[PDB]
Amino acid sequence: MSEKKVHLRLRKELSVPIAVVENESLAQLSYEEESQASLMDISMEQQQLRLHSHFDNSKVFTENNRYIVKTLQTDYSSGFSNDDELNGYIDMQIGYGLVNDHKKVYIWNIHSTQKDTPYITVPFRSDDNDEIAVAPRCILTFPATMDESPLALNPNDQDETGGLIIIKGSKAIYYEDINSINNLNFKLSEKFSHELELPINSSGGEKCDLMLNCEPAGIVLSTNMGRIFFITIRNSMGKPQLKLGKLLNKPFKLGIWSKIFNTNSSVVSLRNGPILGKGTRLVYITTNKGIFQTWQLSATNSHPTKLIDVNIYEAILESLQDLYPFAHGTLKIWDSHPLQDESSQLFLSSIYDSSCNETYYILSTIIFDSSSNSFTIFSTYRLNTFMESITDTKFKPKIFIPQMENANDTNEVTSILVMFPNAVVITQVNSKLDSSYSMRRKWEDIVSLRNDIDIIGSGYDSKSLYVLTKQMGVLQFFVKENEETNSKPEVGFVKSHVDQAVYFSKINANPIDFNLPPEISLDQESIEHDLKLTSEEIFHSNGKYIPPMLNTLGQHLSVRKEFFQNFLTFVAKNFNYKISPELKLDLIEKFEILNCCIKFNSIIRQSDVLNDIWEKTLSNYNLTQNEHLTTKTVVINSPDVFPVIFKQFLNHVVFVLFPSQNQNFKLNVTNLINLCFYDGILEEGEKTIRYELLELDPMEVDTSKLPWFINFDYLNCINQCFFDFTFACEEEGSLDSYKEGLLKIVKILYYQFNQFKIWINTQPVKSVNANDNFININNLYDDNHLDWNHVLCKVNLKEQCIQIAEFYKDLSGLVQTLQTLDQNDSTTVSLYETFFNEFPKEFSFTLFEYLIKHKKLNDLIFRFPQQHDVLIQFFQESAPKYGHVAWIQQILDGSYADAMNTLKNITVDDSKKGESLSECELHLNVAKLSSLLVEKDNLDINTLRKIQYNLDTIDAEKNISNKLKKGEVQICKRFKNGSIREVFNILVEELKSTTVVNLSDLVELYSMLDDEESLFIPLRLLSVDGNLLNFEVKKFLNALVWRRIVLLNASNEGDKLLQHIVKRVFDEELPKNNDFPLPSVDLLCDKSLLTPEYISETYGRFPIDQNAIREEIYEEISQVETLNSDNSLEIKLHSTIGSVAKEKNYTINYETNTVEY
Repeated sequence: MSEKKVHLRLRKELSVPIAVVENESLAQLSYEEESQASLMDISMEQQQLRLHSHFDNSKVFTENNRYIVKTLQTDYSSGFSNDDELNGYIDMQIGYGLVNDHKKVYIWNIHSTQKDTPYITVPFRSDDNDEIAVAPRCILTFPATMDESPLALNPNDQDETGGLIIIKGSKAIYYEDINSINNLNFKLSEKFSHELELPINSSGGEKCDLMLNCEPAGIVLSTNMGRIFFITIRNSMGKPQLKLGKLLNKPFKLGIWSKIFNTNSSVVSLRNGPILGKGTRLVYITTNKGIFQTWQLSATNSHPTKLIDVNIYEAILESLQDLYPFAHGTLKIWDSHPLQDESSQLFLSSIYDSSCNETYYILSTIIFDSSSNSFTIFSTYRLNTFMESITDTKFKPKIFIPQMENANDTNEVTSILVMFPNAVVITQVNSKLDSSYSMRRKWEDIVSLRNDIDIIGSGYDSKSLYVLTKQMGVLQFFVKENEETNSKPEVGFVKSHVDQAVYFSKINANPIDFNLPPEISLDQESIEHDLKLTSEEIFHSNGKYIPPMLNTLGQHLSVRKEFFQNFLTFVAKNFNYKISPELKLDLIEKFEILNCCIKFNSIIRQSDVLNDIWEKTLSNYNLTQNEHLTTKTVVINSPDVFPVIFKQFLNHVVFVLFPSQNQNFKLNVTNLINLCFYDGILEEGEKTIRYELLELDPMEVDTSKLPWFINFDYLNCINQCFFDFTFACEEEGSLDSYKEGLLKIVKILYYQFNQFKIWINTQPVKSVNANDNFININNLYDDNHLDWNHVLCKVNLKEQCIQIAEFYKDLSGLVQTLQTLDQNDSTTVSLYETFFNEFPKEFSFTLFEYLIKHKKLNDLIFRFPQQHDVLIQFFQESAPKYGHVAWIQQILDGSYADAMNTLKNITVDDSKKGESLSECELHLNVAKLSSLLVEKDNLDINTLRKIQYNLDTIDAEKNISNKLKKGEVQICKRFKNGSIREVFNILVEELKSTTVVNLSDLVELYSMLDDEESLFIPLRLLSVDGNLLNFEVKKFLNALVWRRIVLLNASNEGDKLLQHIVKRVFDEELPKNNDFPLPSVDLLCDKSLLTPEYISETYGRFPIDQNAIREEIYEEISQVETLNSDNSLEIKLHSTIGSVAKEKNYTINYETNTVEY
């Protein structure tokens, strides 16, 4: 974050005051906003017809191929009195809905217009109380008169209903009329009511739990104590006559099993099956014991028959307990609801698996066989929409099925709804009675309800479930044409949610939720496949509510933004790391380019003459796609690389701009550059920082990918444009005014190049050398960046150079900027110290280089006393760089070490010494004198000595050279003439010709033939220094000279040769140096030393023999051997050597003459 962000902040403050530009692009810019708005208006229209399959005061909140969820044209907000219990019940068999509270009961048409829809109110009695602080129970009864039910082609009543039955305390009051009830005194109203005392209280703890109409046969009601009262409430054909039919609750009466069972346990489900006619209805009884009874009610039947009387409580435990204990713990049967086949029931129960800590809700489809009280469990399905236990008895989850009874074979699958206080689960089952289809792995999707708006009641018919909510009234949860089984395929759970997020959160003010975090983990790849299918749907406008454009390419883009926003929020939040890094970044990269693209189109067209030329280049682009007709789909939706058709032209516009200006045309082009860049860069910039905690910052790249707006081509057009603008603006000295414009071009250029270096290095080494392309990126940056910084310093964006320097590296610039600023500002001292902490070699070393050049020697030593240790590194340079004035400064500072190393480079330059003779001699003097001024600061005292030595060295060189030129080299001893000369002559002549100096020729010539004035130094050197070379080396060389010396005295009779070499070494104390022998008989020892370095390779070049010269030497060693068997050689050595040893007092070991060491 750091670097980039801070730099930005500085950018705005400096640049923004002082800047005037001109340009007219206004006409097209405002016009594009209207036609972009109008595309979206046209597109918005086309969504309203398709989304909504009922819009009036109804408002469809989502739509799929298996359900449609919409509010009806009523709400249950307004005109009601909010009280502790809102109890709703929805009656679908009459069509009209009922909701009651503590003080009033409201019976309304629920398919009527307005939310201030007419509610038919009946105030309760103030004579019976049950408005105490609990709602009385109210339910409607079926009409059955006036042609067995009111005509509904004629508008008879608002609510075409029967009576209303109200239980207030312990008294059941049947009003047959809902509109003859006096709304003043209710003792009048009582005369047309029949009243009956129930032996329970509906405000006690024995309350009515459910009322269930099983008309025309009567009514069955349960309490929460397990007391079941069958009351037929009328004679038939209205007319009140509550008469207690029979108690169906008993303590499992009669002997020997009323003392073993009790049926005084609560029944959790009573449900209607079909009305067969003439007061017969099928009725299903499910208890928490998990006994199912199917009861036939009689009024045309001979006797009540129970068809099925089978247990299921312990049958779940013959497959979920016969292996693993995942049906262990609680098993509470909550509800049952009949399927389309009515001999089969679906059971809603839950288990708590404490081993996995999950709660599996279990749909067990059980097919019952009545002819022997049997069951077959057909399928079992786990809900995984909840894995935690709801144990609430104020809110029992219920299954609702809008089952068919009409045709069963309309659809091969029956929608099951699982009602929860915070969800409507919509799943799917199957029924074909075949052993070739899976009974598990079905489709489940989840439409979540917010927790403040909840279900107070419900009703269903045969295709749609009607759910009555708190303030949103009656929502019809329409089951439509769902896909039966797996044979008939569909979409997916993951897939579905993505469509919810994007498309259907457009419609607002609902209890319907549209962004859902995973409730159930699934692998990344499945999840990534669906996010990609949706992301192309938006992106090429092949959507399910996205039209591909009904205006131009430009107009198009605006609508997509609005869809892109919804998706983006959802993906980022919910699926953060349920996808890959590349995948997340791709989805943002298409949005970012898109925002830039809307602005882009809005602005590009500008003046009328430039608009036309925009079209012309654009027509050319389409025809290189293959064929043309003007406008392809490539330019319709965004390729993510939109400036690539106008761009070369714009670059060229800049190119013609600098040589020939056209006055107002300087400002006009500048403003255009400014505008686009501002728009584009701002968008881009800010989208990445959302994506700070979705991987990446704006100073990083990923390993496979960098952004798609960073590419060489863009950068080349931009970098080329700057320099032409700056010359023209400088020349006029209107430069200042464009200061904003100049900064923006450079900042984006730097940044893009820096992120590119980071990407380039995340590619293998082999690949870096395989691409010239990466190098061409690097060249484009490196030659031009120094110059960029310099232009910013002119327009007083020096502070900005500082930012540039930090973030992008440009440490030379950093030194320049900072020396302009005074230490008088407290912040300036600190600017240095901070960049020192951030860079301890890179900023300091370059800073030291800078200073030596800029003659700022006082600042180098004393102003930055804490980078000293790096400053010793600097001294170790071969030369610091500042020419031949550099070394001088270094002698002067007590920083001599840097200079000795410098002076070496001085003495090989023919332009620093060798200008002329006089100046040359002078320079040599100055170097010597400077050496004399070495103190103890730097121990260059040894070098001092070498500088002094050096004129004597040149003389030694020249000395020997002249001799060799005049045939100074002597003929080789070997034979009449020396072979070396045949080489020596050749080297002299070439150098005797007036031609160019041949360096090689002088080196070879110098050593090869040896002054006899220089033979003494080899003998001196081996005495003092020669034990370091190895005795055996030293002995060998010393023996060589000795051989020759003893090869002359033996030849004749006059010795005196022997002592001169012996006594000679005593003058300079050579024996005292130790291990130095005198001239003596070489013998065997000399021979052993001779053989190993036998080749001498000196004769190797020569064509004949090569080693033989060694054999000839062997012959020489042996001549000494032959003379020491004479022992007339020995007499000469002893007498000679010993005479000298009486003035020089040495001890002579005679017989092979050595000095005792």
